Amino acid sequence: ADLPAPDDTGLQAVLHTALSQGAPGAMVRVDDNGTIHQLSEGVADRATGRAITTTDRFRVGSVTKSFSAVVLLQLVDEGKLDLDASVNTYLPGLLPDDRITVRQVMSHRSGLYDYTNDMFAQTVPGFESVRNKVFSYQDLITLSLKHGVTNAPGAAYSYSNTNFVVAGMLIEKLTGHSVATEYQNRIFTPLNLTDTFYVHPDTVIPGTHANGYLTPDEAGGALVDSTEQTVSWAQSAGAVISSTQDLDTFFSALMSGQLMSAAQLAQMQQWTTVNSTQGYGLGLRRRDLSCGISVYGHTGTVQGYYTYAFASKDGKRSVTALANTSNNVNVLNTMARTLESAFCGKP
Ligand SMILES: *C(=O)[C@@H](NC(=O)/C(=N\OC)c1csc(N)n1)[C@@H]1N=C(C(=O)O)C(=C)CS1
Repeated sequence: ADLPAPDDTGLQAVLHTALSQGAPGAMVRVDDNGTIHQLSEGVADRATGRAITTTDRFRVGSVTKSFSAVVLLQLVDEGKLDLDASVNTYLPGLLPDDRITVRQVMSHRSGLYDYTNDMFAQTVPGFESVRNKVFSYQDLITLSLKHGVTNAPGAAYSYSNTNFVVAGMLIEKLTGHSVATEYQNRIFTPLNLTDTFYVHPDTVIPGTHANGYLTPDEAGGALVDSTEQTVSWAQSAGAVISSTQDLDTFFSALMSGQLMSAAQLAQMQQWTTVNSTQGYGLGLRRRDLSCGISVYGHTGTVQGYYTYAFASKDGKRSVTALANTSNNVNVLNTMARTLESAFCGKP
């Protein structure tokens, strides 16, 4: 049915709170079926003092998985990929088990160890070690394969970045084009997303952007500017750059059925249980809100940025919130509240 009115004061309180908890800046945009809501507080660059705004560009991290999933599902629509075929069928000798399918990799049921557990054990030293490095898809898979699988094929949900590194490799193999070209042609261009880029391995964010600040592991540590990095450790799992308006457009288009066939969208929303209030389909998350409504989209965490991009079942209302800091669980939990205010409204 019709959603309650978004609560702008509640949203203001959420942003203000994230600022009191360590986030230099924070903002949220709500596209409510043609009526826009925009709020922001804090700075985009804590050194120069520039204010953050809802037009600022940022790194979306893991939200990138929805972009990748959309490309793969279109490939299914075209007859080039079968979700239930072995990953080894399309990429011979890649994985140690032929029973792991494309569907399992897309929904995090493959058992592949997540190599970031090795890279970022120590947050700051980990970021300094990989920020300027360029990795191939093979490099990452091989890092994952040094460890055994964590469960039998399809047996259980376990989030792993590796799954979407494999996703990127699949896209390039089946199409013969880089993933950048694929995103541009199938998603960016058609949707006219002018603030959305996949520039890997470039370290600059084009145009006006919010800088990201990595919180150190030690309490009271000085913030580290993490804005410029290759994001080569994530690639098809988390290197997309976008804006609130573009992510709002992308998720509203996805949910209203404009990015693929109805048959594939239903496949994408085939939920594996994550916990009591969350689900994961094919590169898509479901969050159950307190007022009894569910939102669809994805979260993203990459050094210096926390992103929440969700939309209603029909795509009529979409929301993108962003705080420019990471490795701060208080800011992470607080920002999730923009969802309650935006979709559930005034308590
Ligand atoms: C997506 O963004 C990805 N995030 C990471 O790999 C993380 N660090 O990257 C520098 C990360 C995981 S949780 C955290 N505080 N940092 C995946 N996305 C999430 C998410 O928070 O949305 C995960 C829970 C799994 S890893």
